[PDB]
Amino acid sequence: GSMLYVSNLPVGTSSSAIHALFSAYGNVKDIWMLSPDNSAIVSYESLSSAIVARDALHNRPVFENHGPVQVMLAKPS
Amino acid sequence: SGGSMLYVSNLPVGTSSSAIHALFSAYGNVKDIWMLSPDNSAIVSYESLSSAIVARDALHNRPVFENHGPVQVMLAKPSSNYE
Repeated sequence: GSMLYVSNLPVGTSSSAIHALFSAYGNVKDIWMLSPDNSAIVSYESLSSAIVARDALHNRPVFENHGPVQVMLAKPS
Repeated sequence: SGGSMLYVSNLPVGTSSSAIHALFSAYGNVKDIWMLSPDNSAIVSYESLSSAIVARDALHNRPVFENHGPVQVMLAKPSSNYE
């Protein structure tokens, strides 16, 4: 699989909202939210999905009233 | 599925994943490590919540590396699973 760290979300963003956003690019297996819900760890089934989602969403303001979201690839070891 | 995630930030520049395992293995069985290079951050997983809490308490806001300011460790909430 692959994994992403997503930050600069609006405070209070729901895991459901993250799932909907990231499900367009792959099969989301798990989401961990970080308090106060302005960042999240997103796990995908396929290696390719994190790369495609990052290309789609990184540095874009996908939420109203808020700046661009940051999407970082989590490099496994 | 399941398990606890720590988001670790303000690592010294050039900190490797092997160094991170060494540091976090003091508090339990590290399950996985991901590096957020080129940023000085990482993600550390433990299967046990109590290991993650103890690690977070021991390391958050602690200058654990020489000649470097305090490392940050944030425990994520329990995950949602979609499988």
